[PDB]
Amino acid sequence: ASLTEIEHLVQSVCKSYRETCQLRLEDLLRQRSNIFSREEVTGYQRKSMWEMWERCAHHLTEAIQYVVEFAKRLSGFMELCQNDQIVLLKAGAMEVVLVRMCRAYNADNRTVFFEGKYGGMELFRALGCSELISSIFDFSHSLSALHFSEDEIALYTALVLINAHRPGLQEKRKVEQLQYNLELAFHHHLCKTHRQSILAKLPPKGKLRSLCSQHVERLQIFQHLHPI
Ligand SMILES: C[C@H](NS(=O)(=O)c1ccc(-c2sc(C(=O)NCC(C)(C)O)nc2C(=O)N2CCC(F)CC2)c(Cl)c1Cl)C(F)(F)F
Repeated sequence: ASLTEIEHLVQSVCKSYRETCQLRLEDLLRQRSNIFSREEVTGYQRKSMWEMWERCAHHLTEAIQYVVEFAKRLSGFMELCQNDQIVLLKAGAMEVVLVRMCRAYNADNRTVFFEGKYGGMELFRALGCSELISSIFDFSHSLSALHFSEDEIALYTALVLINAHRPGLQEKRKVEQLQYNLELAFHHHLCKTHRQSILAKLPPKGKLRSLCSQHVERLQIFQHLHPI
């Protein structure tokens, strides 16, 4: 409850994210001028749907690994038992990756950084999931409008994992104390930087929750599955 303890928690989380961000934000915004050509896009469209589900799955798997390298660098998440740890990632791991996607999204041209270059949503037409593709560009566009900073995404994605409202938690009371200590540090950082406005413009939890459930439902059929 100490001010020093709260600030030390903000600093800790912001660094655990700076070390497991997969890509440097200084480079994601520097690559936006590198858009796919009309020929390179046609290559991604003629590809078989199995070829695309296999590529994207390697991307999501790799991304979910960083979200784990990030979760481990939290002095408080490791204090949870083997079971509670698995619960929070199994439910939250993918949701955090979906939040981190707003970084690689270009709100101007409505493109996303996919494999070295930025490309529109018609680049993934081979999947046949015309509707699912939109829910990502939509969810990412709303977050890219807020101008999410690295520390805000780090603090936000941290509150998506540590959530005492996850089913099957053994040390549920211990998760609440951790969730509060993060919710408190999240408010404190928005005051230091005068960012109280974004609190009422974030995606209502459950939307991010239901959105993720819709993608796994489609994802499982082609590639499996849980995953670790
Ligand atoms: C059924 C699908 N959903 S999905 O299977 O569950 C799925 C699969 C992969 C990713 C991730 S994570 C991630 C990352 O952080 N770093 C890696 C980079 C890209 C920087 O090289 N990249 C990606 C990615 O390649 N794509 C492909 C284009 C999409 F438009 C956005 C996501 C995610 Cl977010 C999801 Cl949702 C879908 F997309 F069809 F709906």
